[PDB]
Amino acid sequence: SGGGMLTLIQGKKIVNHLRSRLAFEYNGQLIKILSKNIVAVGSLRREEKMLNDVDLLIIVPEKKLLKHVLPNIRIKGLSFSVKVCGERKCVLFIEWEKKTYQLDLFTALAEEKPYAIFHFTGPVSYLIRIRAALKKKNYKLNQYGLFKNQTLVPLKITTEKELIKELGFTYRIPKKRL
Amino acid sequence: GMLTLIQGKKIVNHLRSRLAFEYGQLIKILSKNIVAVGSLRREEKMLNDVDLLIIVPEKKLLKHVLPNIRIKGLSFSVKVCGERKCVLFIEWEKKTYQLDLFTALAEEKPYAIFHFTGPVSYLIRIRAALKKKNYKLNQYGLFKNQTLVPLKITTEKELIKELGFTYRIPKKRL
DNA sequence: CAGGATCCT
DNA sequence: CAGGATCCT
Ligand SMILES: Nc1nc2c(ncn2[C@H]2C[C@H](O)[C@@H](COP(=O)(O)OP(=O)(O)OP(=O)(O)O)O2)c(=O)[nH]1
Ligand SMILES: Nc1nc2c(ncn2[C@H]2C[C@H](O)[C@@H](COP(=O)(O)OP(=O)(O)OP(=O)(O)O)O2)c(=O)[nH]1
Ligand SMILES: [Mn+2]
Ligand SMILES: [Mn+2]
Repeated sequence: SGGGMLTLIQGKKIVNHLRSRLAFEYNGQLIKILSKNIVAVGSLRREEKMLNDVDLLIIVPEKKLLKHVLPNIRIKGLSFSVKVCGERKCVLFIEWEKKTYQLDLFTALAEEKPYAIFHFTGPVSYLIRIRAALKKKNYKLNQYGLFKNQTLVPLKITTEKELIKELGFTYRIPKKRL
Repeated sequence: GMLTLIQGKKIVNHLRSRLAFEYGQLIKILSKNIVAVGSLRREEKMLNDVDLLIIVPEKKLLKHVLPNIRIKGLSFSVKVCGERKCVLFIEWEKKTYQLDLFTALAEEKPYAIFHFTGPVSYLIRIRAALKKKNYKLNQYGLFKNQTLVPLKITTEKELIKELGFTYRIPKKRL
């Protein structure tokens, strides 16, 4: 909200800096968050020229760690403060090159990954259309899975691309989703 | 600000004839559709606020009742306001007090009254007991496997006894 | 469309 | 225990 606007390139340099610097405390132990479990989402992934904030999705190996990842987040040698922080969303105000920016951290479990990536990539208008179409065929789609009568629909997929095509829609790269 | 029980009762009495909503038309809220709930109904000597449940004749009016609430002969402001809860800061005498307005549909009335009467500790026990027999109780109804359990009850007393619990007057619930 | 964190009810 | 309003995501 109050955070400064970033250029796409500014955002990419922040993500790159953070890729090696995130960690969390787990019952005392300090566990590094692997760069490969950090997916850049939001307008940055859609490669928009200006961004209101930086959105990172964190992929967590086991459900037991959800309690601990965002609520005990750490960033090596970066000045920041917490706006709000639960298990699924944490909003930080970070200091970067003498400016204050909003950094949004989200968590997905490994089995949720492609649904999460699809959700947090957006844009909002695109997701409303996609979900409404699935709603007319009696499905509910969210960031956790595809559902039918409050029951998980177990799709045999791994990637976002595979998800979208399994949902019965045309795949477009993030940049071309409107 | 904190109220005595009697202060609270005089506020409710004043408001009983003064609530209305728009909606183009201005519709009076009947005193008989206004139930005092919360610690006032439990007759606690001191209260943190005044809680009133408003009973709505039809579901189509939910959109309009609290979101277009009006009070004749009173100065106030809205804190927050949705279809189910509206919180007002009212001027009474020479003081500011919190007034909480809740809505229940007619078919929900006894569930709402039971919920908003409390106290919280009592409701947690009651609901946990029903949870062990696979029911869910809330302010809207009694449910089983995401299906409304159609008890044909009218009053709160009838509800509690139908739920299989001992009826106690609000003052003695704990 | 769908859901999350906060601070309540 | 179970859920609501606000302002986000
Ligand atoms: N389903 C759904 N998802 C949303 C909604 N708002 C945001 N999201 C998801 C998709 C977004 O790409 C992601 C990040 O939200 P942001 O508000 O940061 O928007 P985005 O990053 O797209 O642009 P911006 O930060 O404004 O440059 O969260 C919503 O109303 N519904
Ligand atoms: N199920 C449930 N009901 C609640 C909860 N908190 C409040 N309520 C309901 C029952 C309460 O009697 C009613 C009014 O809440 P209040 O916070 O105003 O407490 P109460 O009025 O009993 O005392 P006070 O207002 O503090 O004098 O709302 C809760 O956590 N769970
Ligand atoms: Mn963003
Ligand atoms: Mn109260």
